Order: sequence, then structure tokens, then C-alpha cells
Amino acid sequence: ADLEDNMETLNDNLKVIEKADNAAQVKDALTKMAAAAADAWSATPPKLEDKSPDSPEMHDFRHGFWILIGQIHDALHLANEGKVKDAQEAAEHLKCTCNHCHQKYR
Amino acid sequence: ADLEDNMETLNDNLKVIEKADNAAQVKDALTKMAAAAADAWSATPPKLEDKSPDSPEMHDFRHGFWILIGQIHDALHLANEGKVKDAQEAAEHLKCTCNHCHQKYR
Amino acid sequence: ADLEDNMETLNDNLKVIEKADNAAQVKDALTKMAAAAADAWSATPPKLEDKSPDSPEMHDFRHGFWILIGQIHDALHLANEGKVKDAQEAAEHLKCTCNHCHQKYR
Amino acid sequence: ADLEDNMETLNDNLKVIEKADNAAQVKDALTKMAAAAADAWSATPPKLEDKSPDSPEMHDFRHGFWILIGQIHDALHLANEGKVKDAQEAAEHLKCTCNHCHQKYR
Ligand code: HEC
Ligand code: HEC
Ligand code: HEC
Ligand code: HEC
Ligand SMILES: [Cl-]
Ligand SMILES: [Cl-]
Ligand SMILES: [Cl-]
Ligand SMILES: [Cl-]
Ligand SMILES: [Cl-]
Ligand SMILES: [Cl-]
Ligand SMILES: [Cl-]
Ligand SMILES: [Cl-]
Ligand SMILES: [Cl-]
Ligand SMILES: [Cl-]
Ligand SMILES: [Cl-]
Ligand SMILES: [Cl-]
Ligand SMILES: [Zn+2]
Ligand SMILES: [Zn+2]
Ligand SMILES: [Zn+2]
Ligand SMILES: [Zn+2]
Ligand SMILES: [Zn+2]
Ligand SMILES: [Zn+2]
Ligand SMILES: [Zn+2]
Ligand SMILES: [Zn+2]
Repeated sequence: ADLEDNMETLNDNLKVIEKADNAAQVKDALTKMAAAAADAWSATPPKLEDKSPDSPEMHDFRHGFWILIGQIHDALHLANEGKVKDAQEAAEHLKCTCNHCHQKYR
Repeated sequence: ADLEDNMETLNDNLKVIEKADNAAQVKDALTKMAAAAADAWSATPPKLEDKSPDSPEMHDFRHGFWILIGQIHDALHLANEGKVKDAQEAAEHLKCTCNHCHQKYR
Repeated sequence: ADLEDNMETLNDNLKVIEKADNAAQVKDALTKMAAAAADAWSATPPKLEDKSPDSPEMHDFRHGFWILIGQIHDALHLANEGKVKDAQEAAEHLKCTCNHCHQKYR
Repeated sequence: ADLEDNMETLNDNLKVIEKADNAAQVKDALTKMAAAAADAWSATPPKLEDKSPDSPEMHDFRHGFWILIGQIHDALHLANEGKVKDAQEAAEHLKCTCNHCHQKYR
């Protein structure tokens, strides 16, 4: 899918984790996020179209998605060990990877 | 020194790193931050006075300061290897430890 | 492929990185390692056959492979930025994930 | 104290954590280790006497001690939350910082 599509899958799903009553609402949401950042890894932002697919500025942009995946990964372990509030908090710490990518490439 | 004193040493010094023209302005600033978070480690917040000095909520609050110190530490290595922009960016990533402590204990 | 097959793909390829004269010998090798640990993630060790596929002892065993993948990942960035010795060193730091899995599950 | 003194405080205390029956034997030991690596931070190895106190090879050697301190730090939190086996395991993962310093500077 489209990048904006991915980003709007991430954002609308983080709200969901935040106002969640259910573990399986967090767990579900984080999986869609994981799959959206997986898709978004192989994707070129407006601000780096002119930069090479081997650009360091493109490596770093993709590794922002690599970090987000791992952060989401450890969040999914916590939801699966029953720690629903811990998970939501892991989920809230996503936003700093989110903003790191935005400030530097949006 | 007082906690608010420390926090207002941190904040007013992060602005300084952000609008900095000099390496030694970043390097200087980060050292005052380091020393302010060092002081603030041994300090009780309003919201945990009633909680024990061995409280897990007090351990975690102090370990927020432990993380910030290390983050500031790696920022000082970068300023000392000449990487002034890298440093400022390390400095900008402080804000997520900052907000993590605030959301949960301010 | 088989687990032992994977492990013997990892080991024989780490020797290769260590006595390497070429960047593309490190880079090549690390990719086979990456693919071998990817395969080995979805695999059951002798010592946990009786433990559930949702066992915490099986989660942790799989997350050992998750850590190794990321370690190998950052090793591949370094080989691709020209830092062939840095890479080999990243490669040498694999062995502690290697032994952590072995001591606890071999 | 002397570096060898520190190193022989670390080693003889890691054995102690490993064959420990008591939490306060782990907790005690890790504190002596912490204090020994604190001392050893401000210390020059034989192999870098000729290198500058601002050498990158001397920065990295000292930051090896910085990493070890944090590793020991998180080990002490676990001993203080009652997780005596977790602690011993944290303690066993020290050895890779230990060997990283040795291979490169002993
Ligand atoms: C890069 C590695 C990114 C990470 C990590 C995250 N985001 Fe992102 N985001 C990124 C870009 C390049 C853009 C701009 C898209 C455009 O072409 O305009 C965005 C944008 C958003 C948006 C707005 C979408 C739009 O219509 O402009 C949202 C709502 C958004 N991003 C959310 C978001 C969330 C919730 C993240 C983490 C959980 C996150 N982003 C990480 C690049 C990257
Ligand atoms: C805990 C581990 C904290 C970390 C890390 C940071 N801050 Fe903080 N901050 C903390 C508390 C408990 C408070 C409330 C103080 C009070 O008694 O009201 C604060 C407050 C601030 C403030 C406002 C001070 C005030 O007058 O209320 C600022 C400006 C501030 N903090 C800044 C700040 C910065 C810049 C940080 C990182 C670089 C940071 N804080 C981290 C607790 C903790
Ligand atoms: C688990 C998460 C592991 C990680 C990470 C690594 N290894 Fe491993 N290894 C693992 C198991 C369960 C076993 C036993 C296989 C058996 O059924 O006997 C092994 C074994 C090996 C072996 C020996 C293979 C054999 O014939 O017994 C080697 C040579 C080996 N492992 C190498 C290796 C290397 C080089 C690693 C990191 C780079 C590594 N392993 C990580 C489980 C896990
Ligand atoms: C550097 C950052 C180091 C870390 C981290 C650790 N060690 Fe070390 N160790 C270091 C040096 C430079 C030396 C050589 C001392 C000499 O002058 O010969 C050592 C040596 C040891 C020794 C042997 C002491 C001797 O008589 O030669 C031991 C037993 C030892 N180190 C143990 C040790 C342990 C247990 C560590 C982690 C828990 C560890 N070291 C880390 C430098 C560094
Ligand atoms: Cl991917
Ligand atoms: Cl990447
Ligand atoms: Cl899952
Ligand atoms: Cl301190
Ligand atoms: Cl702490
Ligand atoms: Cl300094
Ligand atoms: Cl996988
Ligand atoms: Cl996993
Ligand atoms: Cl690659
Ligand atoms: Cl120190
Ligand atoms: Cl250091
Ligand atoms: Cl202690
Ligand atoms: Zn990457
Ligand atoms: Zn950034
Ligand atoms: Zn701590
Ligand atoms: Zn938090
Ligand atoms: Zn995992
Ligand atoms: Zn282990
Ligand atoms: Zn350091
Ligand atoms: Zn090393």
C-alpha cells in the first residue's frame, strides 16, 4: 500500500491502542501497525525522490522504519504476556520514532 | 539544588543547544544538563512524597534520570568528536525521556 | 532448512567474516547468516519440543533469534557504508547472543 | 585503586555471583564490581600509555567501562526487585563487555 495509507494506518491505530479497553484491541492494532511499517520500509518519501535508493539519507529513513518495527515487536510480546498497560506505554514511546522521521523527512 | 531549579537548568539549556552556533555552546550546555540530572536523581517529586524511597514508582522515577544521564553522556562524546549537528540531534532525542518522566510523574 | 543446517550456516560464515580480506566476503557472509537466523526463528530446539509453541521459554528462544537478526542488520549497514573492520567487530559481538542461546537452550 | 586490583575485584566477584546461594551475596558483589569499574574508568592501560588522554582509543576504552557500569546498574535493580536468577544472568552477560575490552586493549 501507499505511504500516506501506511502512516494513516499507523496513526489511526495508535489512537486505538491509547483509548483501548481490550488487550486484543491493543494486540490487533499493533499488528496492523507492524504490517504498515513493513510496507512503508520499501517506499520513497517526497523529500528524497531525487536522492539515491542507496543514499545515506534514504538508508537512515528506512532504518527509522526498522527501529519502529522492533519497538512494535517488543510491544507485541508485552500484550502476549498479559501486560496490557505496559504495552500501551510501549505504544506511547513509538511517538519519538514517529517524530524523529517527521522532523527530518516530512 | 532544588528539582524545579534542575528542570529549569535542563530546559533553558536544551533551548541553548538547539539555537547554538558553537560546539562549545552545545558542549558547555550538555554538561550543565548532566550535572542537573545528577542532582535531580537524588530528589523526591510532589506526586511520590507519600511513596517509599524504595517504591518501584520511585525506582522508575530515578531510573528516568539514569537514562537521561546516559543519553546526555553519548551526546557529549559526539560534541567531543566534532559532530556538532549529531550532538544537537542527540540533544533533541532527550525530549522523549523528558516527556516520559512528565506524563508519568508531573 | 534444518536448525543444525542453520547453525552450521551461521558458524561456518562467522569464521569467514573473521578471516576476511574482502568487504563483499563480509557482506555476502552476513546475508547468509541473516537468512539462516530468519529460517531458524521458526524452529523448535530438542530441549523445548515438550514446551508449548506459546511457552515463555519458546518466546525467549525465538527472541534470541530476533536479537541476532538486528545485530546482523546493523552489521550489514556498516559493510555497506564501507566500514569493513567495524563490521567484522559487529560480527564478533554476535557470539554473545550465540552463547546466550546455547548456555540456556543447547 | 590499581587497575589489576580493579580487574581482580571484578573477576573474583563475578565467580561469587555465579556460585551464589544468597541475593545479598549477588547484591553485595555487584556493588564492589560497580565501585571497581568506577575506579577503573579513570585509569590508563599498558597498551595506551603512549596514546593521548583524549585519544579515540582511550575514549572507547573508558566507554567500555561506562557500558559495564550501566550493565551492572540494571543488574542491581533486578537483585533489588527480588529477581536473583535474572540478576545472575545479567551478571553472566557482563562477560561480553569484559572480553570486548580484553581482545581490543589487553
Ligand atoms: C519514517 C521512517 C517515518 C516513521 C518512523 C513514521 N513516519 Fe509518519 N510520516 C512519514 C512521512 C514521510 C510522512 C509524510 C507523508 C506525505 O507524503 O505527506 C509521514 C506522515 C505521517 C502522517 C500524515 C500523513 C499525511 O497525510 O501527510 C501521519 C498521520 C503519520 N505520519 C503518522 C505516523 C505515526 C503514528 C508514526 C508512528 C507510530 C509514524 N508516522 C512514524 C514518515 C515516517
Ligand atoms: C524525571 C525522571 C524527569 C526527567 C527525566 C525530566 N523531568 Fe522535567 N520535570 C520532572 C518533574 C517531576 C517536574 C515537575 C516539577 C514540579 O514540582 O512542578 C518536571 C518539570 C519540568 C519543568 C517545569 C518546572 C516547573 O516549574 O514546574 C521543566 C521546564 C522541565 N521539567 C524540563 C525538563 C527537560 C528539558 C528535560 C529533559 C531534557 C526533563 N525535564 C526531564 C521530572 C523529570
Ligand atoms: C537460539 C536463539 C540460538 C542462537 C541465537 C544461536 N544458536 Fe547456535 N545453536 C542453537 C541450538 C538450539 C543449537 C543446538 C543444535 C542441536 O540440535 O544440537 C545450536 C547449535 C549450534 C552449533 C552446533 C550444531 C550442532 O551440530 O550441534 C553451532 C556450530 C552453532 N549453534 C553456531 C551458532 C552461531 C555461530 C551463532 C551466532 C552467530 C549461534 N549459533 C546463535 C541455538 C542458537
Ligand atoms: C576495559 C574497558 C575493560 C573492561 C570492561 C574489563 N576489563 Fe578486565 N582487563 C582490562 C585490562 C586492560 C586488563 C589488563 C591488565 C594488565 O595490566 O595486565 C584486564 C585484565 C583483566 C584480568 C587479568 C588481570 C591481570 O593480572 O592481568 C582479569 C581477571 C579481568 N580483566 C577481569 C575482568 C572482568 C571479570 C570484567 C567484567 C566483569 C572485565 N575484566 C572487564 C580491561 C577491561
Ligand atoms: Cl523489512
Ligand atoms: Cl534499514
Ligand atoms: Cl503477534
Ligand atoms: Cl547518580
Ligand atoms: Cl536508578
Ligand atoms: Cl565532557
Ligand atoms: Cl522473522
Ligand atoms: Cl520473537
Ligand atoms: Cl544487505
Ligand atoms: Cl564515572
Ligand atoms: Cl566514557
Ligand atoms: Cl545498590
Ligand atoms: Zn536498517
Ligand atoms: Zn532525530
Ligand atoms: Zn537505575
Ligand atoms: Zn513512558
Ligand atoms: Zn521477539
Ligand atoms: Zn543469558
Ligand atoms: Zn562514554
Ligand atoms: Zn569489540
